[PDB]
Amino acid sequence: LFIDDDTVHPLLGSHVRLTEEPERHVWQGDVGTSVLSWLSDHQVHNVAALPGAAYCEMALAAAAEVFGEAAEVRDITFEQMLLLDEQTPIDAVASIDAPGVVNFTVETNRDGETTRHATAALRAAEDDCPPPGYDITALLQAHPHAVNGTAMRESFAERGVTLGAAFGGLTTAHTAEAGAATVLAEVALPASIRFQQGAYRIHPALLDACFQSVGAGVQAGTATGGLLLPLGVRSLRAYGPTRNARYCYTRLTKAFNDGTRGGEADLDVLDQHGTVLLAVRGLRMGTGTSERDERDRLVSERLLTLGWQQRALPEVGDGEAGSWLLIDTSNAVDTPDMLASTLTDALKSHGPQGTECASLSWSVQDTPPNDQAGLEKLGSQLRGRDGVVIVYGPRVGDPDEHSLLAGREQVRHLVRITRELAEFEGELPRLFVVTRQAQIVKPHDSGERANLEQAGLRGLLRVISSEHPMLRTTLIDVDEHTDVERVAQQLLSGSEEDETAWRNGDWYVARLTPSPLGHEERRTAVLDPDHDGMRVQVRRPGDLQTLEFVASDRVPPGPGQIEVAVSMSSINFADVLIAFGRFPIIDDREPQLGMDFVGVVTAVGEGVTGHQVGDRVGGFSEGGCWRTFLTCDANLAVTLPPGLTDEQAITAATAHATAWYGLNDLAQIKAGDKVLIHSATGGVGQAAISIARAKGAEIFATAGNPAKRAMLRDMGVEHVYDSRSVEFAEQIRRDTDGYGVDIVLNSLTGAAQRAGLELLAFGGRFVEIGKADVYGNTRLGLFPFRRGLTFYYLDLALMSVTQPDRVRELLATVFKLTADGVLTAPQCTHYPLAEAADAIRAMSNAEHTGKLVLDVPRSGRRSVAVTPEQAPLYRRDGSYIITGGLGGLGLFFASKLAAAGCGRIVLTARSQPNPKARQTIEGLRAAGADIVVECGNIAEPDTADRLVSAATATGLPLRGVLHSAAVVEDATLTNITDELIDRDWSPKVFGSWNLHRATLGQPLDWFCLFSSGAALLGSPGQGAYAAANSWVDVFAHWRRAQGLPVSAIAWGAWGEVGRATFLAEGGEIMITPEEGAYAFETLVRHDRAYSGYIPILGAPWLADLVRRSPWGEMFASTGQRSRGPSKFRMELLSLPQDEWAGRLRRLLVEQASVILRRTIDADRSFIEYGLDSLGMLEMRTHVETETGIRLTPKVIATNNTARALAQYLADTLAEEQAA
Amino acid sequence: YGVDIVLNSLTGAAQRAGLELLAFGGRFVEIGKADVYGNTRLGLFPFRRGLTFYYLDLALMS
Repeated sequence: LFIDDDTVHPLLGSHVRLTEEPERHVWQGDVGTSVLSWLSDHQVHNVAALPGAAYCEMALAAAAEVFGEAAEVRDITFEQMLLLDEQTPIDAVASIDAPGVVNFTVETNRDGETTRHATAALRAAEDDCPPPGYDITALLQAHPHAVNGTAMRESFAERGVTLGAAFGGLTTAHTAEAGAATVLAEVALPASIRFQQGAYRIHPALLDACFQSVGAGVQAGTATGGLLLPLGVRSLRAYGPTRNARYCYTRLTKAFNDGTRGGEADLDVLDQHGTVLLAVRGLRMGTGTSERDERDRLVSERLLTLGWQQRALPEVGDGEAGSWLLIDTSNAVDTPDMLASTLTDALKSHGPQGTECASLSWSVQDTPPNDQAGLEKLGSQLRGRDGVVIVYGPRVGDPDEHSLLAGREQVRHLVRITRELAEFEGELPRLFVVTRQAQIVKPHDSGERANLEQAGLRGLLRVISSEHPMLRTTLIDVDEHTDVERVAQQLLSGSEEDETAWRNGDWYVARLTPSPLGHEERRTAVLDPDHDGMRVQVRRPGDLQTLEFVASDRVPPGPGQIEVAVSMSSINFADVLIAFGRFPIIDDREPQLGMDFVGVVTAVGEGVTGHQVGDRVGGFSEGGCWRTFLTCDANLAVTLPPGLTDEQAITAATAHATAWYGLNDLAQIKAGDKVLIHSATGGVGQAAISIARAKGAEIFATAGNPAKRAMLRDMGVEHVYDSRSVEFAEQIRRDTDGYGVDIVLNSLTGAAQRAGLELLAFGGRFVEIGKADVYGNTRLGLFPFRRGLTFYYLDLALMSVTQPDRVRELLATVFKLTADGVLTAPQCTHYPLAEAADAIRAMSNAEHTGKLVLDVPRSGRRSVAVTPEQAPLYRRDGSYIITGGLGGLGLFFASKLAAAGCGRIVLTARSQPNPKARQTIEGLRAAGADIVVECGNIAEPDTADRLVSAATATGLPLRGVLHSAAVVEDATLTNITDELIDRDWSPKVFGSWNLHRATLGQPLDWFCLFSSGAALLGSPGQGAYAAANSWVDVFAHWRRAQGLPVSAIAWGAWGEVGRATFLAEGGEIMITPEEGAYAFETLVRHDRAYSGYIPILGAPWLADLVRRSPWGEMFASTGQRSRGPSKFRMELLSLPQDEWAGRLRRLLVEQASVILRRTIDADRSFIEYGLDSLGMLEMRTHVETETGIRLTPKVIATNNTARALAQYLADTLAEEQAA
Repeated sequence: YGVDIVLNSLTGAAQRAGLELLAFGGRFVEIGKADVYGNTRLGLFPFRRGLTFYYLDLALMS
């Protein structure tokens, strides 16, 4: 036992006055957890990351260093936050840019690159007037109803970031009202850290705590979902050492018009009165990403879809001593129960011990006079004994009109059967329902004729078994390969799950799964490049393997715009940059693949001459040149001269164009002068070699590995060196008799190029293409310029954008110089366009030699192309119709379609719209969209015939269609009237099937329908609508197998605590149409058949959604746990008083062992173990926190033994409980 | 829009700011002396606009 033995600003780490031009202040330090162990508390997603407050103190300290006192920092903004390792290298620099103006940024170099994290201005000393003060007592009076600080800590922790312990303060959050725009809090550093106040202007923990005060907001529901992070503040005004800082005051400027965005609050601090030590202005707090990104994440996590899991029979043969009874309830078919008889034989025989299985058959209902027979035979008397099985036959059925009519009455007879079983009071064994190809299953074998009559049986099964937790129903799907013997073996036990299936010779299980949108599932179309607009693109930056084809759509020739079908295209060096996402994307140009093209004119504009349709033409264009059809300006393109083939033109021009430009216009080669080319093996290098050889000048060159240097000798150029090295310059010096070079073309960076300038002699000319060095601002030392140098940077794209005429003249010039043969093509290393990934590798990895060329097969072909997000959603040339559009969601859809300027909009209200709906429709009609109303009942087939004929008779083809019917009741199965069944089914089915058969010829770009979220389980009462909803999903599968697009969406409001959410926020939600409108727009561009757009994990509906069905794919908790008020005391008082002694004795022993760091004996004194006054204080404070008993040393002295102390505490608890 | 051509003899922040003032493809010609011998740490970043640099001395050219 011994001591461990373990002035500079901590975060800055060191200061240096780099007093060059411009003058720069530089700081270098470390902020890892090894030094700042306290900083480890600030962790988001259990990952230690410093808050943005850390930069603010860094900026304040830097400004104080450079600006002296009265320092201030303006418009600080945060980049991506820093992940705190044990040690982390952090660097900050402040530089003078204008007289009296200094800009300051921070960054962290890593693995040869760097990432900036905060930028701010250091202009300060604006005024001498101290900021005015204000009455703290008046604010405190005006702000009652303060919220406990630890509650805010829990709120932040559950939102993703836990603050640990070192981030104390913010004891209470005082507010004026429920809509108060200003709050204040009492803030102070923890005792363990309070000593650190002498090393900061503002302690980072205290500042972050002040930021945490914003979490109170106008309401506790401010930014109800997700976590917010600060993005910096407009201005920061430090005016006093916060050594004595006690309270902080805020002003929520209510920039959160949505209640979530920005915040833009102002923070002040004070002490005991209207002191103002630090002022914070315009805090970008309610932030984190774009609202579009927020909605994308919300719809990603708010969408659900059932999932099917293959597995062996889980509980096969585990049942024993049962007595089954199989009843066929589908004997309207001639022989449905023949397969069920084997199930009875397997159940009766394979079952161990005296296991048996009776067999029965019956029509589903046949006639009303033969009702209640099932109840008497099984449901009331012969059940109870272990085993009940219900079979509906191996029937398959083409969903025609006859099948639809049969299925409606079939589900009616289903509810008739189930009603009697529900009404029975006795216990019922778990049911075994048998159906063939009717359960909703994975797209595997999700074809045609899938017996939709039997498809809707799911929706009611978990309504009867929700009021009766017993008889837990399990769905099984039958097929020819299901091997019914195994099924009955599974039926012999009945494993606890709801849905099972058989799409091959193996067993399946089904449960709900989260539904994030996939990318390979996107809409496709078999397109012909001969006439269909097609383009290539990358799915995500940084992954070249994600190259994919996308329908580029036809592009008619605009004003003065030419249209060209590509014959060939090349690969620019910038392509790999955009391919890997490291392209200089700052300019927000969103570049694509291809700056160059060659081909034949497809179409001609009106403001264009010279060029004409059919001309051989090549040129440069943006928007990506790797597309079948392209429309751009004529001046960007030049007619190919005769003899000059497109193949040679595309592979030679661009590199030759750049080289000739640099060597003829920027520099001017004088025959015999000395020029050097970096990486001559490159296409541009070969082009420059050709230009120089044409110009008859002395040539030096360099390249990579000796293989890349071999062809250089093969083309017969001397002075060949290794580009990867830097010693080439002095080698040239001695190889040029000490005299330097005249012109130099560089593709290198860093020390390589600066040596190049050092090699330049007198009137040297320097031309650079390297994107990296110029964009990195790693400025070259300009001392060698004294020789009289000229520096040029070249970007053909920039000139093309700004001076199309000049680049056009250059292209014509190089075309002529290639036609006459004075210029040689670099290489003909062609590669397939569809396999451009390996070309990207070859250029990026540079393992290849020479110029890489393409091959463009997509002149005319046939393949499936993934449609983009540009896919048609609104069309002037399109008719649209909605059923139930008078509903709020339908009203929003109509409003957005009219605002979008769609062609025609038809509506149906199942007899006629209500007067208010008619008034809203006529008000919206002034927008010009053809809004028309169709009468009749969707349940009537001729009404749908009208919807396909007369609605189309408005004058446009019908493309967008949707159905939006719904039920308005949640009564249990016993109360269901046939009127409700008819109104739920007949409109739905007579819309779906009739519009499917009656709209085949129409373009029909999309088709969607509404659904209920509980359709997988049924509402506690509603079973009929759930059954109806769990019928369209298979119908969607059936229609997709047919081919036409179809989709379905379940609808659910924002009931995270039920109805109380809306009453707490706005009282009225109409099932969240605003976010649904976004999803509806996305869902139009989606082909997924069915999905549940329902909130999850937040609603009380989660509890039943995870226990009603014993299945689970998402954990029903986020790991956040609450703490009971005096946890041990309540559970202790639950026990009888005699137990209390030992029960609290165990806790006393644990606490004493924690304090003393050693084991103890309850009957022995703490003093003999080493307890002291500090230990006594610790133990009594813990006791107060747990049992709230004022333990005092004289009590401790009398009860120095843990047993006696526990007995005294038990007696005290008994006395106070008696009181 | 900025300027197209700059003939500069100033030093330090003056030329630095003026160099930014150049428009796309601008021409910068330098005639002063202090900066070139001072190895001034200017900013290579604005060269994105396709700038061109020229250091001038009649004596050396002669």
